[PDB]
Amino acid sequence: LAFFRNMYDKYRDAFLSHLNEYSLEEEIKEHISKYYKLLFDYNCLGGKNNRGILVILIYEYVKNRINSSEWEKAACLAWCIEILQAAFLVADDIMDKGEMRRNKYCWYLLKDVETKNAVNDVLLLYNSIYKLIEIYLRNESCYVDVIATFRDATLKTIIGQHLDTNIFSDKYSEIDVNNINVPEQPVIDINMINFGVYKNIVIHKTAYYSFFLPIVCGMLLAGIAVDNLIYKKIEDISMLMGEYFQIHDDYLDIFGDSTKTGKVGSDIQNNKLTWPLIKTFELCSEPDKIKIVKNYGKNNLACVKVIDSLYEQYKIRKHYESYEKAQKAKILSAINELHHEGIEYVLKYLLEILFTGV
Amino acid sequence: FFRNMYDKYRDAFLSHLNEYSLEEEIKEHISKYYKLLFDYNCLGGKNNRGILVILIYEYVKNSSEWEKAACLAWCIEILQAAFLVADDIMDKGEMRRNKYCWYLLKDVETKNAVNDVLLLYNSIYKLIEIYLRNESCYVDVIATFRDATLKTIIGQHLDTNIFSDKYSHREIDVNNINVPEQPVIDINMINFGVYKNIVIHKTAYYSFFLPIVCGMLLAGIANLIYKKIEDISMLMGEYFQIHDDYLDIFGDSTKTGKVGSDIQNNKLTWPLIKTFELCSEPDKIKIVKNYGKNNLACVKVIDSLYEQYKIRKHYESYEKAQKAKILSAINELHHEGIEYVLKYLLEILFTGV
Ligand SMILES: O=P(O)(O)C(O)(Cn1ccnc1)P(=O)(O)O
Ligand SMILES: O=P(O)(O)C(O)(Cn1ccnc1)P(=O)(O)O
Ligand SMILES: C=C(C)CCOP(=O)(O)OP(=O)(O)O
Ligand SMILES: C=C(C)CCOP(=O)(O)OP(=O)(O)O
Ligand SMILES: [Mg+2]
Ligand SMILES: [Mg+2]
Ligand SMILES: [Mg+2]
Ligand SMILES: [Mg+2]
Ligand SMILES: [Mg+2]
Ligand SMILES: [Mg+2]
Repeated sequence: LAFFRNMYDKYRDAFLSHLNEYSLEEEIKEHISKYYKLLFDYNCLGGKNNRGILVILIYEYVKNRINSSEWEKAACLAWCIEILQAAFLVADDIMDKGEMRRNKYCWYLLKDVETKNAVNDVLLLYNSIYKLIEIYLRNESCYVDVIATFRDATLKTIIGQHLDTNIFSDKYSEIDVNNINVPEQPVIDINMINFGVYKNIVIHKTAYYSFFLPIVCGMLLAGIAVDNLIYKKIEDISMLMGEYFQIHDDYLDIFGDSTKTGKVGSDIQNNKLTWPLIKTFELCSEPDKIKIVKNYGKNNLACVKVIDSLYEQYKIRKHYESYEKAQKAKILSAINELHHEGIEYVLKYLLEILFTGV
Repeated sequence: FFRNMYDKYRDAFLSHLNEYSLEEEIKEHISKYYKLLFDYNCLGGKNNRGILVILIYEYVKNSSEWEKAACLAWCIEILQAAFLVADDIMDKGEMRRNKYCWYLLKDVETKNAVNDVLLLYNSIYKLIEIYLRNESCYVDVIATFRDATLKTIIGQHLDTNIFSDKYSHREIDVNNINVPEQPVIDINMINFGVYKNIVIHKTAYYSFFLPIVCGMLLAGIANLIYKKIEDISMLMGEYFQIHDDYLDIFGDSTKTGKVGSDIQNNKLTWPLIKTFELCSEPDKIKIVKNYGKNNLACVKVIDSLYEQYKIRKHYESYEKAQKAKILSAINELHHEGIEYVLKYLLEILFTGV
């Protein structure tokens, strides 16, 4: 764990090093190294580090101890999930018109960067992962399985980000290849406001890259055979934990303190299908439905305020806290079926520090 | 038969998505969206890169072997697609292959397009796994796509930032979200050394080195010929990009499929550098004053300078001398089969087929 924290530089600088081998003029090489050193630092640091720490812990509690060449490979994988997070979050804030990420301006918003650099930079962060895994793990037998898990995790996430972004779109509620002029007015689709659709999305956008991937990396490296039925159990727990983590997130979009969360709430105005939106539709009077249809998805104070107060009226904070309690018990029940005492402690521990880090 | 086989790889990938734990109506929605993403962006081009895989493979060496080569061939066409979607966002593109750029469609927008670039990119590796996973060259193939992709990313970064304030002692300003940069050229960067740097990275690696290498690995070449091919590919990428820069100024968008944008986007182009080489100090001053401005009278001045200094002429002469340098490099390959394909690629490069 202190190996992880202290070895950020190592992996950052191993990748910067690879590009310094490019056939470029020395001045150009210097400019690239400055730009890219910032892109990693700005975008990979400042968070809780829960995914990376998970890789480290799973790895340790699966093995009976671990040399520093072994740690160097696990912390590699751990940082690569933290680079994956970076890439995803850079793109998310473009998609969601983010203002603040980890208490600092979103990367795409910087005048030195903009959306043109940010898009190129997502691709860079994402490909650095695979270069770093080649550097530290090409000779391991889990090597192909590790790179497969990253790419399949990433594909699931890309699908869920697509659904998060289009579930209410006109495309769905034939795509028009002739319209570049007539913008679509954000409206909610009431046929999509149920927990079934919500789960399809949050499992895909959150659960795979955030829980499944880092646990599987820890296990693949520690050497659990890919045909072991523990991986399926692990997948089922990841889905429970993923939906749990994402609901807490949706909850913070309205109830959090932007100085503590490090980001600014935007789901109402960005027309998202969130747990609060679904719970309220489940509970609210028929005229309040007409009221959510009218006011949701509008970057307008009085419109957002209507929604906030319907969430105040329908006691969404209380319904959340009773979801947290019921879902946590559900996760713990599944963890207790794992028949691996090492992984169980880790996942119990994770579940405690999930919202805070540590 | 290259193009016959397109649906096979697209639908193989769409089948992969269809296995996701998603409600049936949602799977239907995603099949429609993604089929269009692939059809819209993979189809319509010269397919030079895919064809080059196929041909290199044939000339280094049954229908199951062709299933693997066409797979790689279509994966480079998918990478072309990913890079172009991203490039048209970055370059404020208007048309690509005589249709509106994907990012502009009201049903897509930049928010979708950014995600879709990653979808396209990642689709490649799933396809190579489906078709080549038990090939001994599997890991070498995925490493080649990956490294050529890193190279292209760096090159696109340089193309997009070479004249920028951050490069012109001081740091990226992490507190500036409000004061937009006023684009201006950096005269210190207007040289062919810097231009070859950008151009081998953003074009030559994925456009030449990658398709040729794909066919050579699969045909089973383990070998100092790889460095000779690298060197030719760089020669070819430069030649090809200089042609592209040429078309940006002198082309017809109904024939190029795309609307020229380099002057207003502040690109370090071959016509820029060739003009800077040959012009007077007061035209240098005109260039500084007018380049990188999305303004008619400004692009007009630059365009007028390109007429005045006979850039069309200088390009025709460049094309002649550089084709000759590529053929001289090709003749040093001492591989009859690869040599034939490259000579022929060189003949069809600007037109296709
Ligand atoms: O709410 P999102 O899904 O946009 C978010 O959680 C990011 N994200 C992206 C994928 N999964 C989660 P963030 O609120 O941090 O902006
Ligand atoms: O001039 P570009 O680099 O933008 C281009 O050639 C595309 N491209 C992208 C990378 N290398 C070349 P296009 O003129 O097609 O928009
Ligand atoms: C994936 C979700 C739900 C939000 C971002 O995740 P984290 O809260 O784990 O982000 P950092 O700790 O990395 O800032
Ligand atoms: C790498 C360059 C110069 C961009 C255009 O590529 P092509 O001219 O190969 O484009 P398509 O045939 O794929 O349309
Ligand atoms: Mg977001
Ligand atoms: Mg989002
Ligand atoms: Mg959120
Ligand atoms: Mg470009
Ligand atoms: Mg372009
Ligand atoms: Mg061009």
